[PDB]
Amino acid sequence: SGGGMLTLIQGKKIVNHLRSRLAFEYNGQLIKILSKNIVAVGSLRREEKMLNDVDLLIIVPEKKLLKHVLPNIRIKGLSFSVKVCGERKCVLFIEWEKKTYQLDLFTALAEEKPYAIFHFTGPVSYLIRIRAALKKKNYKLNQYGLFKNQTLVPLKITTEKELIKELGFTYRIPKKRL
Amino acid sequence: GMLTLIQGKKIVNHLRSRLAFEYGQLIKILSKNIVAVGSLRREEKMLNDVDLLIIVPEKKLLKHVLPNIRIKGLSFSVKVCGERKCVLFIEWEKKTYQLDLFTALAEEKPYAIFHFTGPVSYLIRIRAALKKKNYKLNQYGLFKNQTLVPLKITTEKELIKELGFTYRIPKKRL
DNA sequence: CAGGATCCT
DNA sequence: CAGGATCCT
Ligand SMILES: Nc1nc2c(ncn2[C@H]2C[C@H](O)[C@@H](COP(=O)(O)OP(=O)(O)OP(=O)(O)O)O2)c(=O)[nH]1
Ligand SMILES: Nc1nc2c(ncn2[C@H]2C[C@H](O)[C@@H](COP(=O)(O)OP(=O)(O)OP(=O)(O)O)O2)c(=O)[nH]1
Ligand SMILES: [Mn+2]
Ligand SMILES: [Mn+2]
Repeated sequence: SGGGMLTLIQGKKIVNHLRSRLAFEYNGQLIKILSKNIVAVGSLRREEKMLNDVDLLIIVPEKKLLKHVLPNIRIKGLSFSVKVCGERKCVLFIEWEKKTYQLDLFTALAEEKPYAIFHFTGPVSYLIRIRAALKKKNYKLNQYGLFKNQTLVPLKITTEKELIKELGFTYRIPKKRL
Repeated sequence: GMLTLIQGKKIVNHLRSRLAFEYGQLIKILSKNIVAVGSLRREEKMLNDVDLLIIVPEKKLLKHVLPNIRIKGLSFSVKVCGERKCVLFIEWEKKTYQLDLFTALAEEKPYAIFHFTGPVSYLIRIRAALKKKNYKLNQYGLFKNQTLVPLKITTEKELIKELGFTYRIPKKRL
């Protein structure tokens, strides 16, 4: 909200800096968050020229760690403060090159990954259309899975691309989703 | 600000004839559709606020009742306001007090009254007991496997006894 | 469309 | 225990 606007390139340099610097405390132990479990989402992934904030999705190996990842987040040698922080969303105000920016951290479990990536990539208008179409065929789609009568629909997929095509829609790269 | 029980009762009495909503038309809220709930109904000597449940004749009016609430002969402001809860800061005498307005549909009335009467500790026990027999109780109804359990009850007393619990007057619930 | 964190009810 | 309003995501 109050955070400064970033250029796409500014955002990419922040993500790159953070890729090696995130960690969390787990019952005392300090566990590094692997760069490969950090997916850049939001307008940055859609490669928009200006961004209101930086959105990172964190992929967590086991459900037991959800309690601990965002609520005990750490960033090596970066000045920041917490706006709000639960298990699924944490909003930080970070200091970067003498400016204050909003950094949004989200968590997905490994089995949720492609649904999460699809959700947090957006844009909002695109997701409303996609979900409404699935709603007319009696499905509910969210960031956790595809559902039918409050029951998980177990799709045999791994990637976002595979998800979208399994949902019965045309795949477009993030940049071309409107 | 904190109220005595009697202060609270005089506020409710004043408001009983003064609530209305728009909606183009201005519709009076009947005193008989206004139930005092919360610690006032439990007759606690001191209260943190005044809680009133408003009973709505039809579901189509939910959109309009609290979101277009009006009070004749009173100065106030809205804190927050949705279809189910509206919180007002009212001027009474020479003081500011919190007034909480809740809505229940007619078919929900006894569930709402039971919920908003409390106290919280009592409701947690009651609901946990029903949870062990696979029911869910809330302010809207009694449910089983995401299906409304159609008890044909009218009053709160009838509800509690139908739920299989001992009826106690609000003052003695704990 | 769908859901999350906060601070309540 | 179970859920609501606000302002986000
Ligand atoms: N389903 C759904 N998802 C949303 C909604 N708002 C945001 N999201 C998801 C998709 C977004 O790409 C992601 C990040 O939200 P942001 O508000 O940061 O928007 P985005 O990053 O797209 O642009 P911006 O930060 O404004 O440059 O969260 C919503 O109303 N519904
Ligand atoms: N199920 C449930 N009901 C609640 C909860 N908190 C409040 N309520 C309901 C029952 C309460 O009697 C009613 C009014 O809440 P209040 O916070 O105003 O407490 P109460 O009025 O009993 O005392 P006070 O207002 O503090 O004098 O709302 C809760 O956590 N769970
Ligand atoms: Mn963003
Ligand atoms: Mn109260």
